[PDB]
Amino acid sequence: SDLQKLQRFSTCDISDGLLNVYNIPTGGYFPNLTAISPPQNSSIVGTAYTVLFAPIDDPRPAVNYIDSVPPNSILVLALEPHLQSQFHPFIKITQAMYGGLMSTRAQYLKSNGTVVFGRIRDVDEHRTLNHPVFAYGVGSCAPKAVVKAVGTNVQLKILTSDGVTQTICPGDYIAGDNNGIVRIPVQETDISKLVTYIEKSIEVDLLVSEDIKNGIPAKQAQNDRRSVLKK
Amino acid sequence: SDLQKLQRFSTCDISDGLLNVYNIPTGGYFPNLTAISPPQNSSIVGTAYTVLFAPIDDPRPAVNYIDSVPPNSILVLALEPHLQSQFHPFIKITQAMYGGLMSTRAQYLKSNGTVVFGRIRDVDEHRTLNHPVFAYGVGSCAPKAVVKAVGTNVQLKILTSDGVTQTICPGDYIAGDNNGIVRIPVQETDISKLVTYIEKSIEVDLLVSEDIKNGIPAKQAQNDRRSVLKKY
Amino acid sequence: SDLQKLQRFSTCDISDGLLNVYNIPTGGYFPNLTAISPPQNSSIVGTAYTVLFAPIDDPRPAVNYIDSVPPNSILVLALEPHLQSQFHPFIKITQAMYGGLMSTRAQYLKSNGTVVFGRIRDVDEHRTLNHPVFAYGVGSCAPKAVVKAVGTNVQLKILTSDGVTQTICPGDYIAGDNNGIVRIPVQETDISKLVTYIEKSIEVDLLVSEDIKNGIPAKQAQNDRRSVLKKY
Repeated sequence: SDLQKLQRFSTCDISDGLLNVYNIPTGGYFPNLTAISPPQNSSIVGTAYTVLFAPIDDPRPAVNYIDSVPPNSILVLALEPHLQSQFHPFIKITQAMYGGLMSTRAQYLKSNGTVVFGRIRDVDEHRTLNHPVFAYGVGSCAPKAVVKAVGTNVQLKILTSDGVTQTICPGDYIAGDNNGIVRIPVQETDISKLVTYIEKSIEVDLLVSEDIKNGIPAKQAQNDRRSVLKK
Repeated sequence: SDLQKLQRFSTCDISDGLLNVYNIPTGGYFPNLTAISPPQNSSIVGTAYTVLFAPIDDPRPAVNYIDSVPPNSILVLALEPHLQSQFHPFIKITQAMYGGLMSTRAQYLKSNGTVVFGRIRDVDEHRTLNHPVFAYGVGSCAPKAVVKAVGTNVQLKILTSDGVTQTICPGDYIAGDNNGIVRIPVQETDISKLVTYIEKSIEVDLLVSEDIKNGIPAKQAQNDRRSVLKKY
Repeated sequence: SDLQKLQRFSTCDISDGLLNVYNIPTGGYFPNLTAISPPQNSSIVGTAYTVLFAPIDDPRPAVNYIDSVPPNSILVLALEPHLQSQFHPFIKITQAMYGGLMSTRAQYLKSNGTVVFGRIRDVDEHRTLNHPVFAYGVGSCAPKAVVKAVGTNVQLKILTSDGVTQTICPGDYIAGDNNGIVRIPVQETDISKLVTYIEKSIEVDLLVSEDIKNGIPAKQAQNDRRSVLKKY
């Protein structure tokens, strides 16, 4: 399946596909997330189940997002953009928006992992569960007094640290590894074409590496990769 | 003692008490500190022994804070607010304010750990000593060209990344773990009431965890188990 | 050799020399770099082989920097200052500027490690190679759309988080460890004088550590043991 193929790729491989096939200059990268609870295996990949948090004074009612987390999803939480910043810590609240009971439930429902564009708490609990969680940072405090979830399966706008606000839609493919988080925009991407290119790119990259290990200069090795991938 | 009871709580549990018993919206959290030298147990707790630093040209004389660190303290160092920032690295100097010899002495004096709202140096020495140290970051250089300690057991004002300045008073309880640092204001707190609440809240959440692992939805479990907390 | 002598020192020991011998208030520290691919040994040292990156629209041609990395170098990459920031993430691009293939070639050439004033990609590849790399952060994306290398062995200017811009020249000595990165500016300092001082200072600080473990107050011990350093 789509997911299965993507699970074999690093986030770097996926960005090479997005950059070179779709001319996306950032390669679909969402920067400055840390794997607080790392995946056991190489990467996590899944379809985005998005959740939007707003100030508690917002007129929209609080929603229960966690109890409907889909199997094989990546659960993706974000704040209203006014509470985001272009500089670390990247959000303007000190409270966490997601803790260990949330990971417990998401794991029960067979989610592949969580990306929080904000803070998590109960660091050791996520790790003990072995539930993968990426976040900007950590907190000790529940969100009660400041924010609440107001939307699920909505578009998420993320103010990134290059000044550009990038978006994540429901059903987008999310991949995370030690290089961070990438998103494949499913509306706009022919997954077969992308996967085919990425597979070839991995083959060619491996040969650049082996060229170098065998004493061939990088310039020559990179030139030959370019020549191959051109076609 | 209450310190012994607090030692068994995570910082999240303590924040649950401060938020719910005292309506402290941030739950006493001081954000963005890293456990550069981590606790040997889960958490550290102690009474705040505060130390304020200022520019070297300030007329307040330099003080020797390290040699009077009390037993069972948490040693807490901060700069004046004008040297702090709401954005990482959270302070405007690159020099460290605290090194390996400092931990050696603080530990000798039986301090429970250090929190530096600034940079520390000699990372490997703190770690070899197993002396817990939380800080904003690290440096390589001593502070003497730029800042000095000018006060002990004074109020510390910490400009935090939500824009709000929070305070730490001498004798406040400070707790630290992998979630960061929380402070309990002791002048404004009935510690017994707070400890009792936190106990009950911990109990509730263990029960919720069990429920969720048994296939009960989180909302249902939380609403069922947490009802009892209102009367504490 | 100089590098062999420096290899025995922590970055803190080196900053002690730069601060005390040369009155360099920051001790040559370049702040906020993380050891994303940590050294196997305690520290890395080498002579700086510098690489400057600029926007792709810059009139200078892209260059091949990696195939000429010298043995025993530290490869140092930086952006033009206008692409830098005083706050994290310290650069204004999300793309990586250095990946796994570059460490592969640098390692082949016997470079001692890399410092990137920017983001690196292929985290696991550097680690698998056991090639030391310090950087501001990570990325997943190649730099093709945004920046290119435009010079080698040119001056680098680093806007640091205290607001001061500090420079790195080819042939400067670079040291890195868990405290971060320090640079010895060889055209402003005498290496033999610095090495001699540092060696003495390390001995002094050992004695202070042992004094503190004997119950001697730290500042007293410092003043006593460090008196010998005054003549230098």
